[PDB]
Amino acid sequence: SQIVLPPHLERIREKLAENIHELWVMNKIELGWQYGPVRDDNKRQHPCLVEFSKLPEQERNYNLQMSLETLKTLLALGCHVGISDEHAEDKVKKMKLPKNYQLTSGYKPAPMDLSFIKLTPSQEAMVDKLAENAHNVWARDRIRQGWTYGIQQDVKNRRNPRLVPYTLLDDRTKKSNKDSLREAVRTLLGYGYNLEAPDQDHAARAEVCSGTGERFRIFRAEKTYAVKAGRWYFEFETVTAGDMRVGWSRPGCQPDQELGSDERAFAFDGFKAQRWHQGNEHYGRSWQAGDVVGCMVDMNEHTMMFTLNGEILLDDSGSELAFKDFDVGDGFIPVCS
Ligand SMILES: Nc1ncnc2c1ncn2[C@@H]1O[C@H](COP(=O)(O)OP(=O)(O)OP(=O)(O)O)[C@@H](O)[C@H]1O
Repeated sequence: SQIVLPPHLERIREKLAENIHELWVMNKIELGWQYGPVRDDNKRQHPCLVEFSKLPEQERNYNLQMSLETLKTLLALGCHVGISDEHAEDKVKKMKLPKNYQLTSGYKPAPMDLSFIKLTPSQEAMVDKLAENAHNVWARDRIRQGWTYGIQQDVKNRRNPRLVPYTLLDDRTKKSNKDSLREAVRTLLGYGYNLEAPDQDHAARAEVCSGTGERFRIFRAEKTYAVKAGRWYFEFETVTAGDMRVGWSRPGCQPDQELGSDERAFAFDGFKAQRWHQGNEHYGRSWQAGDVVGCMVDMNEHTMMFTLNGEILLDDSGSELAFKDFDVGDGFIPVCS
């Protein structure tokens, strides 16, 4: 709403409106519609074909204000647009189209050709957000109208399966509205209005949006199975690849604290290729999905070793010991976060 329209867009948006309307009825001509006083599309007749003046004026202002809304959305999404040259407005180049195949209205639709114009990948990402916003507008309007999502379409109960997020929308509708708004942007460029799409802004939510404040769950064996001497081994399998830590913990490990933050646990974070005990040090490489991590402790000479898919992991130096020396204490139990 707060978007203000620059004077040249104010000059140009009306002719964009009726030019894309003539285009738009050319699309329904491709679909096979013909002009008729009746509204029913099933009998192939629809009065949207004729020019804007003889169009139902409520459909006319609907099309006009949706054109303005689309260009204001272009403005609001941070995509600046300039004027290429006065030649783009001076020229009125036209494709020849047979009158019988064209509409009844005298004003002949076809704009400057699509082949001459080129659409950049940034420009296509732009019309992606345009289709997103158009779908949101349609959904919000029907929601104030009272319509509600339903798997089976029901006009009587105002239930429509198309009231879904655009990422979840059906590919047919996505491609249809994508191409319509794409061709609208194509005409915008054809009138010599080069819109400079801003570069994609790198924003990562980092998966942190977990349900409730629970950030990680720690799984450990019972404190009674603590080992105080000998050689021990167990395997940890990574179904996914992500923020996990595996290793050995003392009976006093706190469930709320992360493994390796304090002295109670000795862990290996392969997601960052990071070893953890009272801090983080670089050790080993990163795992992928399906990798099996072998955790070995020798509690006679107080060493710990890790293997990823069989090969022994190494720290920055050539040493194979994740933790070279540590006290016996109360023992160690397998643990994973
Ligand atoms: N004649 C038209 N006038 C205005 N918008 C139209 C017209 N035809 C299609 N649209 C737009 O394309 C969408 C496709 O609608 P659909 O294929 O169900 O046919 P429609 O009966 O013309 O639609 P609607 O009554 O919702 O405008 C519509 O929701 C609307 O946004």
